[PDB]
Amino acid sequence: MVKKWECTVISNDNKATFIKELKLAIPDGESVPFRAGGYIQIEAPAHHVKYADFDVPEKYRGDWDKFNLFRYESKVDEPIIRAYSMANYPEEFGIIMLNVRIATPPPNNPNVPPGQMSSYIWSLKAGDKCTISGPFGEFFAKDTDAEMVFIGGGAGMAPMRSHIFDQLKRLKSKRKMSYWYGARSKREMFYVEDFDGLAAENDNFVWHCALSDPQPEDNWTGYTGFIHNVLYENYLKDHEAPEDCEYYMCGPPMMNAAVINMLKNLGVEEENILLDDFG
Ligand SMILES: Cc1cc2nc3c(=O)[nH]c(=O)nc-3n(C[C@H](O)[C@H](O)[C@H](O)COP(=O)(O)OP(=O)(O)OC[C@H]3O[C@@H](n4cnc5c(N)ncnc54)[C@H](O)[C@@H]3O)c2cc1C
Ligand SMILES: NC(=O)C1=CN([C@@H]2O[C@H](COP(=O)(O)OP(=O)(O)OC[C@H]3O[C@@H](n4cnc5c(N)ncnc54)[C@H](O)[C@@H]3O)[C@@H](O)[C@H]2O)C=CC1
Ligand SMILES: NC(=O)C1=CN([C@@H]2O[C@H](COP(=O)(O)OP(=O)(O)OC[C@H]3O[C@@H](n4cnc5c(N)ncnc54)[C@H](O)[C@@H]3O)[C@@H](O)[C@H]2O)C=CC1
Ligand code: NA
Ligand code: NA
Repeated sequence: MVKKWECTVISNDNKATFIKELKLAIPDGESVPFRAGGYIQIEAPAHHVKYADFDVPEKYRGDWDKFNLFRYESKVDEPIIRAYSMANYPEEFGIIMLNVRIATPPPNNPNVPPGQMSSYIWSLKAGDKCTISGPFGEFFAKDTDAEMVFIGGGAGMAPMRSHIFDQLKRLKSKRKMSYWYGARSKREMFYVEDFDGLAAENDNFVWHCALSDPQPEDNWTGYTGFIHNVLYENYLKDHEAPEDCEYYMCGPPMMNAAVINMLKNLGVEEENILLDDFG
């Protein structure tokens, strides 16, 4: 049942301004027996970390400097635990990959404490230990032949990647599949080579990214605006049977609400709407 692993951090690089990909090596090269969409728990001891010690690459530091985010510190005097979704799929053996947003204090409340566990995770470097437990889960794919529409935003990426690779690689699915991902700007995109490669290799999979706040330096000529509107205008509006698809979503609360509203207005039933709310 519930097992615990004292893992070793392989890498903990930024994938976006405010997202790190934590890669963990499982002891003895064993694999966590998880399902795509599932999660583990990370636990951490009492500790004290400083944002100034974070490894944030130059290309991502712009908004860190703009909003003086390196000011922050997190002192935690009790053990803590949190859930994080796997970004790897089950046959990426011997590892656990996470996509962790740094939960800074809100702008209108800049002096409340920073997020406890995400600050701790962003402190980790290669060779550090990280204890996880699980696996757990409920955000699982349905076992049908229905067309799948995956809708991700921001820091909701991880279960989308896990799901999509699980279908196309482990299950060798022939189901029609698409992924619609909303990012603020081009530097906030990630897993581009992974999804481009899957799309190129699988005639039943395509993906699209929309930028809601494209930046002058992005030279962006792709889709813009909120991902739900892009998905509607460029695919679902013309679809002959949107109610016949299964929708799997993980994104900001406002994205989830806009998506659900749009789908219900197309006649999609709740049975066909699955989402993972991180709380
Ligand atoms: C099943 C599941 C899967 C998940 N998967 C992911 C995932 O893939 N990636 C991911 O990034 N997260 C994921 N989460 C969320 C994750 O578990 C944490 O909730 C998240 O990392 C924030 O926790 P934290 O300890 O860093 O912040 P907390 O310490 O819980 O704080 C949250 C926020 O509250 C703010 N805050 C603190 N005090 C105050 C105050 N007085 N007034 C106002 N605001 C205040 C903090 O600054 C911070 O912004 C998942 C959650 C679940 C349940
Ligand atoms: N940890 C995170 O996920 C953070 C995300 N951001 C996001 O970056 C974008 C910044 O937009 P820009 O066009 O560059 O500038 P801007 O000044 O126009 O940003 C607009 C909003 O950024 C918000 N913001 C969110 N987190 C903030 C933080 N920690 N400190 C200060 N302001 C914060 C403020 O409410 C402001 O209203 C916003 O989308 C903001 O939400 C910014 C800071 C941290
Ligand atoms: N599954 C969950 O519960 C998740 C929750 N979040 C939370 O959502 C907030 C924003 O997270 P970020 O990763 O910085 O996202 P973000 O601010 O970078 O937004 C990501 C994408 O979401 C869509 N979106 C954002 N605001 C929207 C709105 N008002 N209407 C419609 N679509 C919108 C856009 O397509 C945007 O590109 C944070 O508080 C984060 O904790 C984020 C991701 C997943
Ligand atoms: Na990026
Ligand atoms: Na394709």
